[PDB]
Amino acid sequence: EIVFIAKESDPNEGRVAGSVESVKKLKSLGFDVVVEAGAGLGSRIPDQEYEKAGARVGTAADAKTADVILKVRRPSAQEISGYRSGAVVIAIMDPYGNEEAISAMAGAGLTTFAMELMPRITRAQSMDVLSSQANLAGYQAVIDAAYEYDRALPMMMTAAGTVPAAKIFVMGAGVAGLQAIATARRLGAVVSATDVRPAAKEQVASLGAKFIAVEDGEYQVKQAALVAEHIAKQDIVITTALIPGRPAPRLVTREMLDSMKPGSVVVDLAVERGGNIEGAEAGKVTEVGGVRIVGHLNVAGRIAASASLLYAKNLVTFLETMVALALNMEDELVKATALTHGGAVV
Amino acid sequence: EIVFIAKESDPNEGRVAGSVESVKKLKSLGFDVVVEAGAGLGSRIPDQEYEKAGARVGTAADAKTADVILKVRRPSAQEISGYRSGAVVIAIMDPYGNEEAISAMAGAGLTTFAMELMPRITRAQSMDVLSSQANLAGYQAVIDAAYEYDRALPMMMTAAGTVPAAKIFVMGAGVAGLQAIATARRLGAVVSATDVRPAAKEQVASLGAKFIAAALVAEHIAKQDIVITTALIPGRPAPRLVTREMLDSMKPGSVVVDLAVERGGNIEGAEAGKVTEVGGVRIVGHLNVAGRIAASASLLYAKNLVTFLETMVELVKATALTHGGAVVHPAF
Repeated sequence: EIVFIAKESDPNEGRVAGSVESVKKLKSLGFDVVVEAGAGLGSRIPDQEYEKAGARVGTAADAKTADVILKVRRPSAQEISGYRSGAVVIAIMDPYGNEEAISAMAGAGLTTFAMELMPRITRAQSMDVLSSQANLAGYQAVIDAAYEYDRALPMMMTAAGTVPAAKIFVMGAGVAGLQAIATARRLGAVVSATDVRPAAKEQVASLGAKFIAVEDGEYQVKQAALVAEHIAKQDIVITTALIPGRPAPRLVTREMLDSMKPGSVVVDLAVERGGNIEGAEAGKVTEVGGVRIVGHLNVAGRIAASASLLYAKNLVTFLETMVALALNMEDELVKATALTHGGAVV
Repeated sequence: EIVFIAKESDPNEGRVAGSVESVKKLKSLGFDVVVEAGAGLGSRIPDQEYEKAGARVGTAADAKTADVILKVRRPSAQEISGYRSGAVVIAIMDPYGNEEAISAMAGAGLTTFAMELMPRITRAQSMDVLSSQANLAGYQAVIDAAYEYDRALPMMMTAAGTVPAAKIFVMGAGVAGLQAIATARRLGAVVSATDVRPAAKEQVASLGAKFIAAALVAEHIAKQDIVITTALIPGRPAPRLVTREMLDSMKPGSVVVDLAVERGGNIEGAEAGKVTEVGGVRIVGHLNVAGRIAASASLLYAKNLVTFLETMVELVKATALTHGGAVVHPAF
């Protein structure tokens, strides 16, 4: 059985479905492992490192002989033509409003699994793509901020005086938010955070950060006011509330932005879903009132090497649950992520 | 007496010689201050914040009313033609290789001082521009290295396994290098450094980084993800510390940062003002590095300048460049 690892075609996609270890992992499972020419490039795995990992190098043509396509993003309209009927395609399918494409893939007689649909119970954490990528985006968000910021993050004492620690504020205390807070905290920032779940307070606090909340519809109104107040005083803001499937909540308005001093910087990790931040533009850094608005696409892909490292691990751990290959549509993981099969949308 | 704070005219200069605090100090030392409209822009100081500090906003045509021009970069021929004979001009003059400009300034009858010429004496720490800028540059270096690198710098542990800590080697353990080390350490990298001064091994160990002490070097680099070079000697070419060959041996995707690129660079293949990619190795050669955190850089520089100006109300001998219509600095 042959696993094809595809080169991603999206100009914004530097990640890849296979790693060196992941590929060794695939070999152990008994697979013949093909890698499309140049697939690990954007992710800094040259094809010789794959060959050393057990895989042979191939091209788009071999994809039509694969029993499994491993991939990052949903096959585009011009790629699924290149797979065989009955082929298994595993990727971040982003199915949500993409039923035409889903139908397409059914039409091509493909069996597809959407990794975002992975059950997020603690027993399956090793296959959770949303988390693994979000963990990296949170880190990247602090790097990107510190980059767009015209001041240093740490406080610094020098002969010529002392430059103050930046005040960094993170909204949303999930995977991404935690990591952002931690990355901020090590760079020495004064770090505060907020989350709609008061259970997040415990975790935020344990990172040495300050949970921002009115302590007691009613609350919501007076919360909004504490935040608008806290925000004006901040140097950097990082929103992490990307809800999958859903529109991104507006957490920050032009009006709250407008309260911040010039030179402050904000990162919108939810820009591809509408944005947490009102003035955010997909794949752009815009400035407004001396405030930088950072809305990069595919943030985890900004450290593609690391992202691919983790993602490839997710893929193969999931795949193993299906192994030779014994495809079982009633299986619990399969039933949860299986998106099309046998020419049908399931 | 009147102090003019110039808007920098150089496309790659977002620093300014006057800050809100520094303008307060200037007024307190007996100086009325005129800021050129837009001067604090790149440094996140709106005209209005300058006024609120006691400065009058003006425009270039106003420079001639000043007895003291405070500045970041050396005056252009055009700019100097707009100052009054007799005015003092303090800036990072970059005299080396620009002695015609120095002469131009003498001819214009200016009294010019080059901040970079400050004696590295304990007494003048609070006015050392090289030191204040280098400290920020050292920090900025690691931020940029993190930006171009395709991996995280800290070892992170995820449900999906753990990403390793990047390995970073800082060459030159001076002001820049030390800060670079500290910042790499913060971000939880595996840090190492080298320097010819064996006294630097102390300081480096103390930041929790391993000190390394030509064959050994090429070998050690081959094992690094990230290398930073900070060996900048002012007025002199920069030492080659890393060759094309030492670089041919680095893992694809490794990134190197050359802080000395403005003098030929420490790293063979460095290109000033560019990030170049060869062999899958990125060579980061930005200019005016400290100016990549302008606001914070101007904060320190502006204070250097006022502090220095105060004394003139030894250092003058070492920094004085032109006066009374002549080039007076012995080194020129």
